[PDB]
Amino acid sequence: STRKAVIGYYFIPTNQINNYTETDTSVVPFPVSNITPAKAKQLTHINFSFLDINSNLECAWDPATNDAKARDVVNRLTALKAHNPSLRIMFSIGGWYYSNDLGVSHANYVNAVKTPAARTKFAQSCVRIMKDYGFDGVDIDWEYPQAAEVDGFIAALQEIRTLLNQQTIADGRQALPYQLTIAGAGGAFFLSRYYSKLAQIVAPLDYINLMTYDLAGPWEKITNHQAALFGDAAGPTFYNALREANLGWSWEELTRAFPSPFSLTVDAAVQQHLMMEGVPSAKIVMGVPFYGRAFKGVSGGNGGQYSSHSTPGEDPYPNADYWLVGCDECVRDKDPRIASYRQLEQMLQGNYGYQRLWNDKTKTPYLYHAQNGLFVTYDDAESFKYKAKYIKQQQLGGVMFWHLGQDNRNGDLLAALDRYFNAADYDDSQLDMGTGLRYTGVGPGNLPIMTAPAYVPGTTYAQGALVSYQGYVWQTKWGYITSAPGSDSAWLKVGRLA
Ligand SMILES: C#CCO[C@@H]1[C@@H](C)[C@H](OC(=O)NCCNC(=N)NC(=O)NC)[C@@H](C)C(=O)O[C@H](CC)[C@@](C)(O)[C@@H]2OC(C)(C)O[C@H]([C@@H]2C)[C@H](C)C[C@@]1(C)O
Ligand SMILES: [Cl-]
Repeated sequence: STRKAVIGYYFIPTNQINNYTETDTSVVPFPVSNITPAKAKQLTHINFSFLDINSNLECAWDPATNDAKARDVVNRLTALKAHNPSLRIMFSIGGWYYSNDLGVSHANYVNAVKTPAARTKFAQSCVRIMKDYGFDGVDIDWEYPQAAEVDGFIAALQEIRTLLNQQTIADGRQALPYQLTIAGAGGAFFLSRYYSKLAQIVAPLDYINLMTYDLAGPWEKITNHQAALFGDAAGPTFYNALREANLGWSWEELTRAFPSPFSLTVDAAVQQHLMMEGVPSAKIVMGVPFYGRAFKGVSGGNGGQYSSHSTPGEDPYPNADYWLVGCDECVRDKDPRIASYRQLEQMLQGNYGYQRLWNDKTKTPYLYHAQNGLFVTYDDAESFKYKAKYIKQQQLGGVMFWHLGQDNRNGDLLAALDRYFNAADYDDSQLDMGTGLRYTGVGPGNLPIMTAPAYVPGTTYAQGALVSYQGYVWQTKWGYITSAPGSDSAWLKVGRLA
């Protein structure tokens, strides 16, 4: 029954706020008025982005922001709620630019969560901003707290939660209670910063919106799909950093949960969350990108997949060679490395030399430009069928995407997601999910259902024997074992009784 969340980022830069207008797309390419009533019904959340944490360690707009124009923009978004009583306008604190390890505001994030009093002041500023501008909830997109910061971050979220709950009571908003989300890591290297404390991070949240995209990029040496649903054995694999997380698990426990190397996929990130105890599937939201990543200097043979390449990683783009043929938005933005889905349709449709190819293991499309040696990894309405099917099958909370301004003009990507979850006449019972590589890790949070003969005292069990005892199915790690399962280190808990 429960409606899947559909969570769309709305991003607008400070200069566009300060010059806001709905009638000149050279000033504001994606005004609020582009979010029509029909789009509004298809969304459950819009994440307005981005606010920041200032040096006073409070949530704040960019100080260069014209406040009356900011209100007017936010008012336009909340007016959308008139077409859809389920819809929320969240706001988002952070983003890569403000909050990455080398970001301009980074130290503010670290300091805002550092002490009890700092957290109280920060938490209060969050709810005060929410109430003053008319937002429906708080999203945190710190990319990413690390190590020593994680306990502070967790405490900050717990405190925001309580303050949100007070506010919900004060405004009688039990029908649409104020909510708390974060944008979570969607790959294991960044996820490993807070993985051991994942249950604590998720507990105060309504959702954790996994950034299961940007899993490939110019910083990797080999081209790859940025959001492969499942793995391709011909593609690159990666060290599983999670096996070095401070978990206190045994060798066998670590090995069964964290195969290494592994395929960096959407399914991997999702399963890595489900493996942890106290992380419920309904709180897990799959991120998807409404943009492609482009690579140049690729050699042929497999459509530009898994190729070396010559794409600069530096920021800003180091020159004016805008080599993404047909991408007009790339010229406007002076960077050929990322193109909106909206632009990609146009590139494919014009005579620009791209073929649209399909990897049936990853269930994702890609563009290949054979003449110039270009490769583009992106998602479309077809890749979203498989992802939506996976969302229903794994009982996830829904879908998130970055970002709304990158859909095509008729918003076909958002309409597709809405249809795959909610349309009466859409049927995916026969959609084939393929033979791509699944992440097979098992941990305490996702033990499969199993049967086996009851454990018998006095019996000598060989290596690999399976018994049932006190709620679970257990496996001997070596032989010959006669101890009761769970009473020493010889037995591995591998499954649970119906
Ligand atoms: C959370 C995020 C991603 O931030 C984007 C920026 C940071 C954008 O990052 C992405 O779009 N990344 C895709 C993955 N998404 C995320 N990391 N996070 C995310 O989805 N959060 C929900 C990168 C590719 C970018 O365009 O950076 C340019 C220079 C390369 C940068 C940093 O100058 C910049 O340039 C513009 C295009 C003018 O945007 C601004 C920012 C100054 C804004 C502030 C950043 C933004 C929104 O474009
Ligand atoms: Cl609700």
